[PDB]
Amino acid sequence: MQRFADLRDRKAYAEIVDALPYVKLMGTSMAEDEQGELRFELPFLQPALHGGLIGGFMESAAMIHLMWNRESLEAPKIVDFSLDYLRPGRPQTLFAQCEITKQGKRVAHVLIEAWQDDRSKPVAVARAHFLLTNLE
Amino acid sequence: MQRFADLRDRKAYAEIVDALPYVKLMGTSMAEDEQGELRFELPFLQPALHGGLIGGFMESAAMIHLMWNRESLEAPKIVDFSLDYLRPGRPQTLFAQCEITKQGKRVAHVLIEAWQDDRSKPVAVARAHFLLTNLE
Repeated sequence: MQRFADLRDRKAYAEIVDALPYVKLMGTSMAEDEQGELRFELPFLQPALHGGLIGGFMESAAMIHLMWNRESLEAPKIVDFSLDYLRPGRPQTLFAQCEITKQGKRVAHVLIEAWQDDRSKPVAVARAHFLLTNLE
Repeated sequence: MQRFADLRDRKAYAEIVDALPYVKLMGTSMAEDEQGELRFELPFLQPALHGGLIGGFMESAAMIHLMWNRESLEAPKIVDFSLDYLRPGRPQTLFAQCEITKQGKRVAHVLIEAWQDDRSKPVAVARAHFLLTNLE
């Protein structure tokens, strides 16, 4: 997975995901905002995903966010993941951004928010815990 | 989604999923056991899904289980979904089966267990709540 550290520094968003199944999951787009942690995009419309399920997307975003914000040693290990669907999705692109809440030496806690028009009224909010092997 | 009710009665497992992104998510297989609720299969090995993430799989299985066990009126709506990763996965095929716990008039509670060699020592267990429009 060395190519990762190589693709991060190169900001190769387009292909860094080309070879991960979240493009094979959706049409996720990916880039960075102003001083804000990594941000994701998905064309929430209908190539279609019925049921409006996004667990896979949310879960991988949280994983990617972690290894994008950390030492690309090995992929962190997920312990658990929870998701609440708050409101139906609209025919607008779906934005998502994660935040690392507590980050002890071996465990990182991630919060993922998915919204469209108002991040104050998110479409869904998720949370994930990962176990890390920080060589620190 | 009429074709669904048509594909259920026809037990067309192979293509019923051909047109849902959980084959585009993994190599999910699907069939039925003896008197036991629907059962799923995935070749848990590495076309690869690193991080061992399976949230998308688990979430869709629980959805599919619901509409397979219910009136194919419209797809049920998910409210929330939680997942715990209990043990690493082995180079064996991953089995998964859901069970409907409480099933009031408008809400169904689903439990999904994913295991390989011993369902007593599952790889992961999930839970999901759905809102239904049972015309009953």
